[PDB]
Amino acid sequence: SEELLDLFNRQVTQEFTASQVYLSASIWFDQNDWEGMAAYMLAESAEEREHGLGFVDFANKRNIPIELQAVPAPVSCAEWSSPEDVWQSILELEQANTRSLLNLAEAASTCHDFAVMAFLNPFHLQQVNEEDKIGSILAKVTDENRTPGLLRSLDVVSF
Amino acid sequence: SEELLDLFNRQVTQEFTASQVYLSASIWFDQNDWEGMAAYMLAESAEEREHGLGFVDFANKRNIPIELQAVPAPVSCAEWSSPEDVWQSILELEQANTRSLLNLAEAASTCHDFAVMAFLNPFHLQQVNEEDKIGSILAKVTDENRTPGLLRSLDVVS
Amino acid sequence: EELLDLFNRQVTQEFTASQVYLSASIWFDQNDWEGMAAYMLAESAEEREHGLGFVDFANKRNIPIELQAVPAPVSCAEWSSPEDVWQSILELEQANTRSLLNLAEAASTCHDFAVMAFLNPFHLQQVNEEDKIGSILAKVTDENRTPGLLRSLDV
Amino acid sequence: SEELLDLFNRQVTQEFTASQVYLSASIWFDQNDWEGMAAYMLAESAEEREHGLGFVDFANKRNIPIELQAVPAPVSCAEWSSPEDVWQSILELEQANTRSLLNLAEAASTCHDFAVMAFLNPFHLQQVNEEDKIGSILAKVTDENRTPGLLRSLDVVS
Amino acid sequence: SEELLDLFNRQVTQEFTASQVYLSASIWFDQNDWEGMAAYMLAESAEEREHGLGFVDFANKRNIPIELQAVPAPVSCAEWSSPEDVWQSILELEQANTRSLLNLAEAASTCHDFAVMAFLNPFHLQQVNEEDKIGSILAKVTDENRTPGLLRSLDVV
Amino acid sequence: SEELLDLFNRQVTQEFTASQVYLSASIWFDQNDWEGMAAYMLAESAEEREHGLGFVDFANKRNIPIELQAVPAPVSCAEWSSPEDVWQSILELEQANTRSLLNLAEAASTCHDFAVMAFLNPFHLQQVNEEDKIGSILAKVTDENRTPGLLRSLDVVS
Ligand SMILES: [Zn+2]
Ligand SMILES: [Zn+2]
Ligand SMILES: [Zn+2]
Ligand SMILES: [Zn+2]
Ligand SMILES: [Zn+2]
Ligand SMILES: [Zn+2]
Ligand SMILES: [Zn+2]
Ligand SMILES: [Zn+2]
Ligand SMILES: [Zn+2]
Ligand SMILES: [Zn+2]
Ligand SMILES: [Zn+2]
Ligand SMILES: [Zn+2]
Ligand SMILES: [Zn+2]
Ligand SMILES: [Zn+2]
Ligand SMILES: [Zn+2]
Ligand SMILES: [Zn+2]
Ligand SMILES: [Zn+2]
Ligand SMILES: [Zn+2]
Ligand SMILES: [Zn+2]
Ligand SMILES: [Zn+2]
Ligand SMILES: [Zn+2]
Repeated sequence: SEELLDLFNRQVTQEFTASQVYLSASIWFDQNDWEGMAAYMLAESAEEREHGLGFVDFANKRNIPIELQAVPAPVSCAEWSSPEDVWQSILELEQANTRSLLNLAEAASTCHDFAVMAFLNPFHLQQVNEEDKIGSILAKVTDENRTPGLLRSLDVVSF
Repeated sequence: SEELLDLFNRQVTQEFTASQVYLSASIWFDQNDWEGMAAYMLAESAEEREHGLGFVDFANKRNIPIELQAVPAPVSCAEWSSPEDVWQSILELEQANTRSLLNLAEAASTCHDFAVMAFLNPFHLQQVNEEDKIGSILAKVTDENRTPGLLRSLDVVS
Repeated sequence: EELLDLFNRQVTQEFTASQVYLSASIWFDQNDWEGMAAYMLAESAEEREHGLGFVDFANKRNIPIELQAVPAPVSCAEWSSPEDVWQSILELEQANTRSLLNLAEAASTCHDFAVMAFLNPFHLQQVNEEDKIGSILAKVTDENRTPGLLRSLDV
Repeated sequence: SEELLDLFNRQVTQEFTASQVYLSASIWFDQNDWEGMAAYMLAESAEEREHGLGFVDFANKRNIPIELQAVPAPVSCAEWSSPEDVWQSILELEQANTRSLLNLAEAASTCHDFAVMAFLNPFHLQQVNEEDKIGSILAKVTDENRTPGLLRSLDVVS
Repeated sequence: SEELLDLFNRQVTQEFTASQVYLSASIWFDQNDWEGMAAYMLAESAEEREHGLGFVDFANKRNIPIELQAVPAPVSCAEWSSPEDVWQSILELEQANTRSLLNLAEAASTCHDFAVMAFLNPFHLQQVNEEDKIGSILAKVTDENRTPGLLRSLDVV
Repeated sequence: SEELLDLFNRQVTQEFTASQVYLSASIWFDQNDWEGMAAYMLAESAEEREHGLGFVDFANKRNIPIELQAVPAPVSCAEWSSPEDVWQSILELEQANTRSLLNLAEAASTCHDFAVMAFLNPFHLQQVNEEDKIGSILAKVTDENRTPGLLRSLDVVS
């Protein structure tokens, strides 16, 4: 059925888009001397690409034809002015990855596609851990940034 | 030297664009049961991604501002009907990557940007190896494909 | 020949920079920034190795070297905080980058491909050092906004 | 003496001429994307040069004056249009290296030069092994080349 | 251009010519019982051949057509009489090959051939180290040969 | 007090001055193809700089203000024309540095500065060893330089 095929392709695009947006965050961090937060975003960019590639591989195995779409330019970088803005956009990015996965799971449930649902399970649990972790980092950032220089003092350690 | 900063940015785009094209080739091979050619392309896709990241890292160190551009949808895949069409497209892709590196070096030379020229030196030599390698694979593919089934034999001898 | 002049001058620049890093190490130590002082001391040794590297290449290439005086560092009398020191160190490295580029430009006019090849790893090294220094100065300047917080990070 | 000193010098030229012909073959193979055959010819070029050096070293010990001659430009490479042509020329090169050693041994025998004859023994036996190996490769080449693409699938293997 | 391709092809001939001239030096040293110097020249003959093979390999990768030329017979050897004569010819051989590399780089530079320039960099630096090493052996040889027999000491390396 | 703190400050200049003059000797030897003597001088150059840095470190610890002075250009190198000239200058350099440490210890002695005197003890014993070592190399050099070529054939050994 075509909607499942459509949503499956859209997931690939969403993971590669997340990959670029994480890469954009690394660059912002780096240009602004937050080497540790830049390292973390770089590692996450590589991880989102791996998610994308796992969907491509599953799709190839299951005969779901994939046609790669444009990966848009990240644009939030234009307006980030502190680490708190960057981490807030990364949280929103991950909340969007979770919504597209839940959409995909909903369509497969409708279609009684037990294999796609089994395939998605570890991704549902990984988004739980990912949102939890970003939420935690954002809480620390917005707390420590209430004292000048304190946040920097902790890029240096943690990350 | 706005020209240099522009060519440096576009170089990131070209490496990430090549990564996507290699990924599209890996998908087309996979869908047509060329698993060995698919893993080869998938490896090259990750490697093009690493090149781009290496440009980004250098640009960050040298205060060359990077803004990531869209990576366009690959479109050669619509038209491939055999492994030879894919490998031909990958050859032309690398020849465009080579051209683009050489343009960027020309711009660096003109600016006397010696750091940029030194940074590019190993990429120039890498392109020489990459085109040679593809050229040789395309020669073998084009020869073996003259007998039905024989090319299939050598996907597996990989 | 401007190329020989400049090559012999690069030796002096490296040893000059070695002494400026040693001066920074002294100011840090005297003001109880041991971490920062350790760091400048290791960079002082490193500049000296760059100078020895130019002397060795020149000897091999028959570029006559005559050692000049190594000028006294002048910036230390003015430094009042770690920000002043790291700022002067950034300028010192910028000056050295400029001087390696002018050397490479003379070598390029003369078609001296060997000297150009010899300089390549130095050009790339300067890019990494200016980046590292810029990044440390950024942290210093941010952390110094809260009394005593910078100390937390030397240590 | 005379005849023996001249032939011993000529043998040095012959080994190094052979080294260069093998190198010409490696280049032709490489330019036409036969990497495995190319590697084999490169490995043989180095080994011919070693034979050459072995003669020089023996001559030096036995006070035979060596004057190094021009090593001629390889010319068969102008004519090669497939792998079979290259292997054929290599087989004929080795049959002439064999002739040259046998002629040397002949002059040594006449002069009753037992040390020279002892020195050449392993080379005569090595020529037997070389002509046999090349004959056998040329047989396989000319058999595989009867199906388009098949030869290529076996540069890749062997 | 014609020129850059002619020069690359010739550079192979240059490295193989240097290989034979080092072989000719080893032979002269061996015939004159300078075993240590003979072994040095023999190892340098192999290395020049490796340089030539390095150019051939690059040329194949880069589609620069190579046709091997004759490697001329070594000439200096007929007139060497003492180790100083040999070392001086070897220095001159190395100086010539440095000029031949700089001329190739210049041709590559005119054509904006960045790949050939990059490929050449380690060879330019290698020449600097070779000329230096030979110049220094030659200074020692011409100093020790002032006392009869003493230079036999350099040889027992 | 003033005189002691000044002499301590200027001991740093004397060590760094000695470092540069060793470096200059290493350059003269290298330029004249005495690589063995050049390596020896280079290593002593690094050692004189470590002695300087030992003074700086102790001064930092004992709150003796250090103001780094110009390190003078070495000038003996303009008149050196044989290895014996270089080694004789190096000997005078070390005798000068010994006198310079003894004066420092004498000022510390008048000041009852037991810490400085303890700090200096191993430097005094090091100067003894260095003078003896250089005296000994100089005697060998002067003796061997009586026969042309002979000194050369001992840079090579050592
Ligand atoms: Zn960075
Ligand atoms: Zn993650
Ligand atoms: Zn994901
Ligand atoms: Zn994610
Ligand atoms: Zn598959
Ligand atoms: Zn690759
Ligand atoms: Zn690339
Ligand atoms: Zn590529
Ligand atoms: Zn201290
Ligand atoms: Zn430096
Ligand atoms: Zn530096
Ligand atoms: Zn090849
Ligand atoms: Zn063989
Ligand atoms: Zn042979
Ligand atoms: Zn043979
Ligand atoms: Zn011998
Ligand atoms: Zn060479
Ligand atoms: Zn050479
Ligand atoms: Zn030297
Ligand atoms: Zn000392
Ligand atoms: Zn001393």
